[PDB]
Amino acid sequence: DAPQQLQVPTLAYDESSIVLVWKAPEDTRKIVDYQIFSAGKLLGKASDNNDNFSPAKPYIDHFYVNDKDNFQHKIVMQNFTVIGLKPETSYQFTVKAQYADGSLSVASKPITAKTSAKPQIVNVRDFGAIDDGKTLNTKAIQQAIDSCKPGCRVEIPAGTYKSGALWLKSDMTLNLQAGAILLGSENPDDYPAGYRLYPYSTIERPASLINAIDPNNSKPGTFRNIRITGSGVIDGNGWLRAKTAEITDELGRSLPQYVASKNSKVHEDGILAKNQVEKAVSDGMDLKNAYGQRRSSLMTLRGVENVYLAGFTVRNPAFHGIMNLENHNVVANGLIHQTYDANNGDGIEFGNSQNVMVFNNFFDTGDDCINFAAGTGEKAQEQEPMKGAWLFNNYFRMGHGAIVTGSHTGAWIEDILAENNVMYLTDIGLRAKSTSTIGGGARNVTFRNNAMRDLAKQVMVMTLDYADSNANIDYPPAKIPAQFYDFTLKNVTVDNSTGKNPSIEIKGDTANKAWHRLVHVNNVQLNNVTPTAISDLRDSEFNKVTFTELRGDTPWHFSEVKNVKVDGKPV
Ligand SMILES: O=C(O)[C@H]1O[C@H](O[C@@H]2[C@H](O)[C@@H](O)[C@@H](O)O[C@@H]2C(=O)O)[C@H](O)[C@@H](O)[C@H]1O
Ligand code: NI
Ligand code: NI
Ligand code: NI
Ligand code: NI
Repeated sequence: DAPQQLQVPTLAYDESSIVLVWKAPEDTRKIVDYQIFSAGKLLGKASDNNDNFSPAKPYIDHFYVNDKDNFQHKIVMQNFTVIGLKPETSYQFTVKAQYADGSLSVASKPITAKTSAKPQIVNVRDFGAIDDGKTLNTKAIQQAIDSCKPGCRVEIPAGTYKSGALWLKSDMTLNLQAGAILLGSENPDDYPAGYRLYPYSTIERPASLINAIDPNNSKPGTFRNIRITGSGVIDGNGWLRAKTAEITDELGRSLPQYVASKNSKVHEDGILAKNQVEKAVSDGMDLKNAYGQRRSSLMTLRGVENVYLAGFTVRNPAFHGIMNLENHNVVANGLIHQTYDANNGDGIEFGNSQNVMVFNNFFDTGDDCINFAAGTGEKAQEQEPMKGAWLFNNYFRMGHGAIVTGSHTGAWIEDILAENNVMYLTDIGLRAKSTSTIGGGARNVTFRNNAMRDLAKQVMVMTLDYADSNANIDYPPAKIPAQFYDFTLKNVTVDNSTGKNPSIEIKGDTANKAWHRLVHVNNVQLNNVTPTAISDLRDSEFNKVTFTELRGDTPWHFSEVKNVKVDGKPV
């Protein structure tokens, strides 16, 4: 049976290279690889291609080095990067599944894809940007982006260029080259007023280091075709290093460690974050709000139609990492997030966005690795639901949760597929959080074909915390309350969870009609984890969930359930 949906991810192409992706099926037990052909001639194998181009892949391979007795689910590759092409040329492509026994499947349906024309190179050094400093390069870099024809590529060569908020525009690529560091200014003045998160958000936030923000409007299409690429670094300049400032990782590579702070300690821990909180407070804000709203995130792209992020490293954000607000057709390919343990420094936020994709990423983050947000309370539907996410071939290291949906569940989070990922040391695999006042919820979320080791807290959580009035709400409360339903956990193995809360933990408020429903759990193996705690669940089943070395006497703990089923045999 042929591979489905070979495709080029949005803007995932160049004058000399094209990126291909495709669907792997639910059951990959017999598929050990995929092979890629242009005009019926072999280009190579997905596995070996990923060894060359994916930053996640050496980590994914090493993950299995420990794995005797073959306990861990073996993921398959779903991407292949075709390089060494010529400008403006059409190429045809097919993909075949390769099986354990050496045989291939029938070829996929073909795709034709054309490279782009060689772009107008614009170098920021030609506008007076210089690696020192203290040359603040905001003006040079902005000058370079301003002087940009549609289809340009702005280059930031090797060197450390301090800069304040920059403002991107449609039909461009910003390329950070090997050895380039875009360093955030620590001056709160270089980040002028930026955006409000939601239409009903009352506190204005400053600009991020990199922006695509229309001063008036969030509507998808406000910008179009924005690309940020290259193996260079974006450094937010937010925080001091931790007591132990660098660790050696499991591949023996060096990881930066950023201090873990709070609102009352930012005066000690921050750099950009110190200065922005101090400025906000002298201007009249209390600390709580100054810390929560007034630190610059690393990147905020809003209203963009077609985004492509690739190759770059993220370090040291003053607030959040990468933010996508009201975007369509976003792709994140092979980013390296090194922001542990920057307070609220999540890897990528997806907010009221549609059709998004993250693959080949390395995540080591101060907060959630991938977060999905859809607004909060009654006013939420003024905006699109967060609809359509595909998260594959990533390596999650530390962070508050690999896949997080999201607490902000207002306009609905939906159609989310997380497959063929590896998690090592992450807090949680799948984290679904809301309250009854936020409303909305998450639905049609699939978490499958993932392998996980040494989770710090839990395998899956779905909490729903009913409030209500009990009036403490910053937005209008929700009339129709929040709910999680239609969640699938399938073909997932966890070895070790070193926390103490339940391995699988579902909690609503059934007293107050707040329950989760339609949870389908199939073929999961959990070694050395605590027992489950599942309350307020309906119409759900748990089949072939095997607990070995359980840290407790019995795996299954059920209160307040209706119509579930273990194996399937019932309560
Ligand atoms: O307010 C924001 O900018 C964010 O709110 C929600 O995240 C909260 C934290 O800022 C986040 O880093 C982590 O601690 O979780 C929090 C929560 O969910 O309550 C959204 O989930 C974020 O995407 C963002 O909008
Ligand atoms: Ni090792
Ligand atoms: Ni640093
Ligand atoms: Ni953290
Ligand atoms: Ni948190």
